[PDB]
Amino acid sequence: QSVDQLMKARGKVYFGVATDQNRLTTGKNAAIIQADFGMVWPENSLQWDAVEPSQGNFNFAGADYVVNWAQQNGKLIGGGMLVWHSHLPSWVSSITDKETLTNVMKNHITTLMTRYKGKIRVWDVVGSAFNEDGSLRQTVFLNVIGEDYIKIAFQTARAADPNAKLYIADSNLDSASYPKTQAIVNKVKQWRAAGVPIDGIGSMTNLSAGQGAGVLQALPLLASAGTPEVSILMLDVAGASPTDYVNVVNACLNVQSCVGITSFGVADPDSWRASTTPLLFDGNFNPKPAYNAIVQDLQQ
Ligand SMILES: O=[N+]([O-])c1ccc2nn[nH]c2c1
Repeated sequence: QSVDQLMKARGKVYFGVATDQNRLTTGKNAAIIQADFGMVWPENSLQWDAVEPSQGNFNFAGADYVVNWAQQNGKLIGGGMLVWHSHLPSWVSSITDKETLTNVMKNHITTLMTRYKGKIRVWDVVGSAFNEDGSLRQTVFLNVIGEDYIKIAFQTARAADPNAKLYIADSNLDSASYPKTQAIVNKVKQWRAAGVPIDGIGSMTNLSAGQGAGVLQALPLLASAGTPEVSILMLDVAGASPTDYVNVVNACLNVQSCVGITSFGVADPDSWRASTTPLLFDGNFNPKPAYNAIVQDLQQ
């Protein structure tokens, strides 16, 4: 059974997964994605340090591979992260001049989005803009451009490809009690009212065991920011308890604006934290209990 087809049967858009050439050409990743997932994301090959490792010298080979694979297999595509402090090459990090960085940032966004114009359902435009306490993270972008970097990034993105849904993404939004959760809500409300085209909030959902239950209330909170969409991104759960996974799926089912869920990867060995067995397929590419439990939940 296909979690993507069951999500669609329940009125959602997709169940997605992150991938890259190195996965698609190995194991059972491609076969599982074909059968079970309706949306793919280049895991790493659109991140700034991969795709623009020296300024204005882009390397699209890896991203092209995923985009072409997706098209050939009838999958939706997400891309990102366009602006993300933690995946920057050093040439970006060292810039101290506002106009310089603004133009670099605009060029980076426009170049990526125009290359695939019309093909991409979602771009994750800005990631990790908030500190844990809800303040804006003092990244090179905030420090050199100011808070306007958000507006500039999103307006640039909307100009580059108005067909795409534009998302802000952040982590540790998995509890309604966390200050970061409300902070992103109220800033997104403020920004959208000021004309910033933020179509979605994507919750990068990297959970420890037992944290799924929190998402049942965090996601409705996120949805209160009034974006047209919300989503679950980069989903993984240490231990991969069915209880945690079903909770995350149910949170999305319970939120009308939640269009879908993207898993961080297919099989545990390829996780960023493989030893925590946090994904839905084991290293033999067999579905784990949590995969079966999500299927069964969506069927009922
Ligand atoms: O949801 N995802 O797994 C995922 C992976 C990489 C990305 N980069 N930008 N957005 C992403 C989403």
